[PDB]
Amino acid sequence: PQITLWKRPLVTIKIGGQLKEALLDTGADDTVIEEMSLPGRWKPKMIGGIGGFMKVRQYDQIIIEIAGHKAIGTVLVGPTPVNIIGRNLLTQIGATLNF
Amino acid sequence: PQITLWKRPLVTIKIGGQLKEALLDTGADDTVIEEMSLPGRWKPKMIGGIGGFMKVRQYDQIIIEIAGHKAIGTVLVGPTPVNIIGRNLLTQIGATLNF
Ligand SMILES: CC(C)CN(C[C@@H](O)[C@H](Cc1ccccc1)NC(=O)O[C@H]1CO[C@H]2OCC[C@H]21)S(=O)(=O)c1ccc(N)cc1
Ligand SMILES: [Cl-]
Ligand SMILES: [Cl-]
Ligand SMILES: [Cl-]
Repeated sequence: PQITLWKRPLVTIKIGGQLKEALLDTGADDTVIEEMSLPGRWKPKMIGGIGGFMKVRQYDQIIIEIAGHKAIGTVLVGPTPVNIIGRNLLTQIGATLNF
Repeated sequence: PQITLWKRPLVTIKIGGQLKEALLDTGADDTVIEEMSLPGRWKPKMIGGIGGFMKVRQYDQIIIEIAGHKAIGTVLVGPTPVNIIGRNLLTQIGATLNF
């Protein structure tokens, strides 16, 4: 698809068996999802942005379906106000910015 | 161009006669640049990011070149960790997300 940017670029994702809405975010290095359980090991991380930093849990090798396209990678989980699909998974679905 | 996302999508911008680096950020509603002098009056604005809220100065109808494309629109100025080009100006340069 081609997604214009008049509105926030939100898509449906499936993660951990759950359907969620998420923002396709070229400014995010990594994917950050609201608090939820994920299987396996995790380690703490701090991510910084507008407003300062947020503490998250980093889960590796998590499969996400993003608008119907499967991808695997690191997912950070924390009290983000918006689910964000970052570059680490955008690359995997072949996403590009075009102008 | 067609910009892939294996690295940060950084571009050169020109604002107030100065060249700066900025991140093309589809997850940003607004364009936010580090402290600098701009002409005219400004208005208050609060934006919310990953670490919480941030006060900024809102300047309207500012001339800015983004990767060689001319835009004229709102620029928020504040203590952001990186200059970010948000959807308000990405739409002006005709940018879309594609996969
Ligand atoms: C600021 C960027 C360098 C990094 N951010 C991604 C960015 O797209 C956020 C993504 C975002 C979006 C909504 C809420 C929190 C974070 N947008 C953002 O802060 O935009 C602000 C300016 O326009 C406004 O519109 C959205 C809030 C305002 S971030 O959310 O802090 C972040 C940083 C690191 C990772 N791995 C993941 C996300
Ligand atoms: Cl990854
Ligand atoms: Cl590629
Ligand atoms: Cl604008």
